[PDB]
Amino acid sequence: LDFHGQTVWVTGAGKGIGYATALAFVEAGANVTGFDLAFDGEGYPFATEMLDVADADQVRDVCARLLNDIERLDVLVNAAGILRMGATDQLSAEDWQQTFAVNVGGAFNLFQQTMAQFRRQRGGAIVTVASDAAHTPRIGMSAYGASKAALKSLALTVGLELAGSGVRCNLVSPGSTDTDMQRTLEDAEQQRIRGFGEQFKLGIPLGKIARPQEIANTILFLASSHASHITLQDIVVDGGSTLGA
Ligand SMILES: NC(=O)c1ccc[n+]([C@@H]2O[C@H](COP(=O)([O-])OP(=O)(O)OC[C@H]3O[C@@H](n4cnc5c(N)ncnc54)[C@H](O)[C@@H]3O)[C@@H](O)[C@H]2O)c1
Repeated sequence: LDFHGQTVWVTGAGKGIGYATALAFVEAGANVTGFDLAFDGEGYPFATEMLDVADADQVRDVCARLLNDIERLDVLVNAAGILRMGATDQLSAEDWQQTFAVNVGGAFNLFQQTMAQFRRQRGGAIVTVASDAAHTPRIGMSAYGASKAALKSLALTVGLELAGSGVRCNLVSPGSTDTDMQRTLEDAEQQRIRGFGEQFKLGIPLGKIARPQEIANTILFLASSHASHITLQDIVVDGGSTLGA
């Protein structure tokens, strides 16, 4: 998959799946800009922009400055997200509000500031990282899953709005992936693969959890010309755990 001479923006690029994705686009030849609240690495193989995607004002300013200098935004990837766990009636009011401000509002803010660019240029691809928790209820993750189901719906309607401009808009829904967000919760991995029948959580038929590169490669496929007739789709990347749900 050859992205030479394409401008690619990736949110959540300071680490994890967002980092892996931005690096994969660099490895594919793209001119990559990463966006994140914090870049704690000593060096990044791409341009980096400090941005709190939940802050509508900050997103308008950064997008306006950058969009001045580029003719074309070839790929937007929304991968910024936070995970706040809890029984629904124990989750704090801050955890609720921040979950939705970031996981839905972030993409909303980026969409509000980039859709005109996508309409003007007449093409491009958007890939949004949802989650398997948007596909199946998960004990402890009611808010997280709800925010990711709202993100998915928003991205699909934005895809429908932009389809007349030739823009393709798709999603990837990872299952458990080896990143910082997952390590916070070391037999945990084998037990995830096995499942928790007591929590109605299916094991992983493929017998392993995901690598961030395995999510990245799916994003690149959907962003690429190989997927030139794919839009409004959501690929679950989870070793079969949701059984196709
Ligand atoms: N790891 C998994 O198992 C898993 C499963 C399903 C979905 N996801 C999703 O994948 C995406 C990336 O997750 P990860 O596992 O790499 O998490 P991570 O914590 O390793 O990295 C996520 C990045 O997003 C950034 N971010 C958070 N809030 C932000 C904000 N307001 N503005 C800008 N950047 C912000 C963080 O600073 C961080 O750099 C998220 O949407 C997450 O929900 C991960």
